[PDB]
Amino acid sequence: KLVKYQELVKKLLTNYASDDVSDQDVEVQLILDTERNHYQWMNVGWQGLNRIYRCVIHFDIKDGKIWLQQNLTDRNPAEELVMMGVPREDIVLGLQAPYKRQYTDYGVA
Amino acid sequence: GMDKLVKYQELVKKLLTNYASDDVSDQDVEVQLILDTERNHYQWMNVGWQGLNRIYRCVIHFDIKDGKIWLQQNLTDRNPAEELVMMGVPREDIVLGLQAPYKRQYTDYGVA
Ligand SMILES: [Cl-]
Ligand SMILES: [Cl-]
Ligand SMILES: [Cl-]
Ligand SMILES: [Cl-]
Repeated sequence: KLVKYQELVKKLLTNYASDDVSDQDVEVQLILDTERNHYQWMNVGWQGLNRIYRCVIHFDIKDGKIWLQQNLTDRNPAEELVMMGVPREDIVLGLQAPYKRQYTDYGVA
Repeated sequence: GMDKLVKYQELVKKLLTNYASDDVSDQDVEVQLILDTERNHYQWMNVGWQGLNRIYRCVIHFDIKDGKIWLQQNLTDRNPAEELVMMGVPREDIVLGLQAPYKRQYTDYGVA
């Protein structure tokens, strides 16, 4: 499932990054590391004297599962992946405390 | 050109790998080396849990944009910009992205 899950995570993150309307002073970054399987959508820049430096969504792929590590949106990218064909057991909520995961409807490592 | 881009890619990856191999984090915290050589984004992050406390932080981040190395984040008490210089990177080809735009032309380094 590695190639399949790489393609799905890349597609979702690309959708979000391509739809991000941050102004000219904030760079929208898409970060795809296919060797260590770390995938991110970032905002990096400035609004006046305020530093904007934030990962909006982060997914890893580790041992056959997709790990959601960060979600700053009001949306549910884990369910979006499900809606796109990833079974819930193959999603790990990394951004949730480990002890909770076996009681969630998603997977464990 | 291309020799200069690859030079800078290698130097950034070597420094970050250097930085990350000195990590002191717990076994419950991963050290992530996030290296995108197609889009030229390079990070060292710590990702995990300390008890019920979420660890999610980028210790250093470099981009390479139009052939210049941008330092975007540095939570260490090291000076990665100076290290790159000591490694052969011209000052003028380093941009302090972590400094406000208006200041960059007045730093020791460079601008876009
Ligand atoms: Cl900027
Ligand atoms: Cl890694
Ligand atoms: Cl951070
Ligand atoms: Cl600049």
